[PDB]
Amino acid sequence: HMCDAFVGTWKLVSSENFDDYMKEVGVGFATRKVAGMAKPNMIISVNGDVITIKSESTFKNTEISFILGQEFDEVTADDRKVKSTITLDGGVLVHVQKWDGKSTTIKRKREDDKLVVECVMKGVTSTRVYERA
Ligand SMILES: CCCCCC[C@@H]1C(=O)Nc2ccc(Br)cc2[C@H]1C(=O)O
Ligand SMILES: [Br-]
Repeated sequence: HMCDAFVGTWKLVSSENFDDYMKEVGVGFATRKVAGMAKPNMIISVNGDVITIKSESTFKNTEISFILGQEFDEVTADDRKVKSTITLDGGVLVHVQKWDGKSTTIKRKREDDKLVVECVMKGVTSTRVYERA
């Protein structure tokens, strides 16, 4: 019942500073432009201890499945090969990606009727707001 309030189908409704976040992570120009235009649907489900998060857009369809606290391999939408760990911290899903000596954190939280995604790399934050589809 750990993630019940996250489960469902969510659609992107607003983005701020995402291009700059992608620049900080190292995403190249053409990927940034195409990715920045996307309006993904995020589909979150839980089966037992396994959480699955899908992102589906004209840019890319991605999928991760994981157990909280248990590291896994992820290929990101921009094709980084990262080691990821997702935990729950005070009701916030905290997703840390490590690659090439670098780190970025993506936080997902329920706030009112929204699911708010905060992507942070060094001093650059991007906020992406999703609502139920
Ligand atoms: C090239 C983009 C790399 C960073 C993606 C970060 C976030 C994510 O975790 N998944 C995802 C996948 C595709 C696109 Br476009 C945007 C997102 C973001 C979000 O949920 O809105
Ligand atoms: Br996307």
